[PDB]
Amino acid sequence: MFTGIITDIGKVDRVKPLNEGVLLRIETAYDPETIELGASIACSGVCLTVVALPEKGSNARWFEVEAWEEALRLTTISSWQSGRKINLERSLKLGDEMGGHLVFGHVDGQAEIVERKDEGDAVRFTLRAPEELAPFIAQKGSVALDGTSLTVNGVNANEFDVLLIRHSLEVTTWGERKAGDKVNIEIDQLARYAARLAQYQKL
Amino acid sequence: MFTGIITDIGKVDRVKPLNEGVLLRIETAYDPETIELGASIACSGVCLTVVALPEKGSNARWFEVEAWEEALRLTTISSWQSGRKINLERSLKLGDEMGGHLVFGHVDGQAEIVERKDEGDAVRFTLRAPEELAPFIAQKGSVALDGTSLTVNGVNANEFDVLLIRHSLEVTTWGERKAGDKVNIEIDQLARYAARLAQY
Amino acid sequence: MFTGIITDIGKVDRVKPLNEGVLLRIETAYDPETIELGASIACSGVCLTVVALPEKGSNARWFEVEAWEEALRLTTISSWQSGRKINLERSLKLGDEMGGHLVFGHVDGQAEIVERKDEGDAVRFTLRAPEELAPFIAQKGSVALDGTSLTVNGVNANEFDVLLIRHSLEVTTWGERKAGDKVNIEIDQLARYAARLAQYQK
Ligand SMILES: Cc1cc2nc3c(=O)[nH]c(=O)nc-3n(C[C@H](O)[C@H](O)[C@H](O)CO)c2cc1C
Repeated sequence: MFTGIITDIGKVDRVKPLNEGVLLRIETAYDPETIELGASIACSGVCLTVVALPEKGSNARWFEVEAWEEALRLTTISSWQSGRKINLERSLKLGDEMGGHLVFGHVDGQAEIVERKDEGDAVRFTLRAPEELAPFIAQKGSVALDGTSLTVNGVNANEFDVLLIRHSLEVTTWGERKAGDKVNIEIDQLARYAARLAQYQKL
Repeated sequence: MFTGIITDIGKVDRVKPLNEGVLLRIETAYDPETIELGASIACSGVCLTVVALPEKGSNARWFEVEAWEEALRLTTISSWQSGRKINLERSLKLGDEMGGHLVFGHVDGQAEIVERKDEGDAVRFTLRAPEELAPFIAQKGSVALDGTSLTVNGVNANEFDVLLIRHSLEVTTWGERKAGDKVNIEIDQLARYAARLAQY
Repeated sequence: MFTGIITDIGKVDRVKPLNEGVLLRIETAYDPETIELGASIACSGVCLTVVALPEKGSNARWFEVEAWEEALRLTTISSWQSGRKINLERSLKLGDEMGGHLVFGHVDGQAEIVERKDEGDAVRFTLRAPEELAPFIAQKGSVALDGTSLTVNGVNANEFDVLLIRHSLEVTTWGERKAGDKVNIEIDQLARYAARLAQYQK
């Protein structure tokens, strides 16, 4: 489980294609001693498993994950090249504060940024979700974009607004995010329980 | 996310103006040592991000958050001045229970208290919410008013009642809350997903 | 509490009737020196208290738990016989990593397996859920079945699908599980929250 609070910005060192997927090495600020093989780290909102870590005793700070078929088709990862900075988040450990909402790291699809507007030291992004995701995005509800849990500030059909506070613009990749950029989108899982109940009551 | 149960009354120390925003220093009973930079704290129902804490070796207990367009546009933070007592609540920890009402800190706007009647050891508050929020106010449904999970009692269009017990009046800012005041309103997160799903 | 990642398959050594409950002795691969008295162990999704251990200097490697009327009514324990293999998990201490989802070990009812279709090294399980639980079993949501953390891949009426990977079948009792079997179900926090708010409509 995650919460959508980014704790580090990582850089992609290597991109190596494999069967069904790709292999990624990500330079990080995390201490690799605190990471075990087969742990989950959300990379730009995508739950990925650690497969390789630095030789123990080493000081180098990176980890390796594999992306697969479902990941490459749905997510932004297929466009990821060396030098790309991404949002990172470690899994919630028992007792950790759940700052945003319940983010699972399972990306539904991709949303395009159509407008970027400055709001002083804050920035307001406007995005188009794919039609199939629109019903699950509500005003003053939650969403997970690039692994960042955000408040939906206004919605018109499949288009919606988010405001990115100054702190987040500093500690996340959203500072370099510009109009025309495609981000990973994870709708609030709490919405699927609203759909389920309604669909169950229609039978 | 939060449970909507207030665990301290903070006090606004300073309001320093920013570029389309304001910096807030909030005096609290919380131990700063237990607050991580970037943490979320529900300040009177508004979920804000901690950006600064006191220096090491300082014997003060405060935190700093920044409020921007949406927070100022919609919440009571627009009127916040030094000396103002506010409700505080920490984020919910993984392993704790989500008993009855989840508060996410996404406030829709301001409700206005229009009447304050005493009822024994308790006080009944009659409130009036913005037009758009009337359909969400369903009798006996939960709502977050100044970050306090309260059951909506009697309801007349956009008018509704909440009942606050003696203990609630002592540990929250509701005890000092008088007729005419503005409170933050957060509608149930699950209810808003339902109505959005309904408009299809 | 627990995560739904099963660390051992245990075998029920013997079933002893108590005055209003049952005493169970469970054989385990867990190191006897690590199991304290009064500890919590999730037995096929049911959080039970360790009540008895072997004597001082004993070689035996078992522990004992006691199940009560609440568990015997709700859980699969009432049918557990000697030699039954059950899923085991140790309790999480504060600060522990969590590779599944939050599991309290408090089951809500029993789910009935209705299908077992192979998908190569993965196996798809279709299950029938109680009426009270069915409206709060959502697609892509989390669930605990026999104490194992699983994701609901498809939901239709009172029947839902979960997928089990080759490793999960090798290390949990799902490798022996088949059509007709009753399993222990605990819905996750969000499902419980939605359920808490639906039952509140009275
Ligand atoms: C985890 C989280 C942190 C937030 N932090 C801030 C913040 O630091 N400043 C701010 O103006 N708004 C913030 N918001 C949005 C704010 O709560 C919202 O605009 C108001 O509650 C009005 O709905 C945050 C929202 C979430 C979900």
